[PDB]
Amino acid sequence: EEIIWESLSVDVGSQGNPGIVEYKGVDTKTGEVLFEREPIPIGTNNMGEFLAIVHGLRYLKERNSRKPIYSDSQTAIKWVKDKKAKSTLVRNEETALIWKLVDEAEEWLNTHTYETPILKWQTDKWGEIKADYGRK
RNA sequence: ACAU
DNA sequence: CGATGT
Ligand SMILES: [Cl-]
Ligand SMILES: [Cl-]
Ligand SMILES: [Cl-]
Ligand SMILES: [Mg+2]
Ligand SMILES: [Mg+2]
Ligand SMILES: [Rb+]
Ligand SMILES: [Rb+]
Ligand SMILES: [Rb+]
Ligand SMILES: [Rb+]
Repeated sequence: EEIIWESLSVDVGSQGNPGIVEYKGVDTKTGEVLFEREPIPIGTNNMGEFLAIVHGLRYLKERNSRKPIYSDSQTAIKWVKDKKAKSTLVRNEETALIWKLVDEAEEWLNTHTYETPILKWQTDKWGEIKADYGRK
């Protein structure tokens, strides 16, 4: 109903899908960029959205912050809830890096606790998430 | 259908 | 127009 402004917003950006993948997290209230991942040569939109949420969890936990995370990705929210990224991307030499990071994000989820609410950014009502890359 |  | 996902 109402945006929770005291929150972290995350999003993926890509050049192609599958293609070059990156992600960032911003303060929802101000747009200040809080973290940005270096581009990964090949990955999918959903793998990137998943990594962005997990990185947000780790960021907030390290800073003892109870803020929720907003994501526009129904898929990535479910994958994080399940602690399992059900990606169709082939595992081969070209995709080794993205899959390493996805595997390591799952591993972190299975070995750590958090109470962070992971909320759906309601794009249809609120416009583009504040972490969007402005490429569409 | 919905979400990217 | 194409792709990734539930
Ligand atoms: Cl990552
Ligand atoms: Cl909340
Ligand atoms: Cl959701
Ligand atoms: Mg998104
Ligand atoms: Mg976006
Ligand atoms: Rb902590
Ligand atoms: Rb975009
Ligand atoms: Rb969107
Ligand atoms: Rb589809």
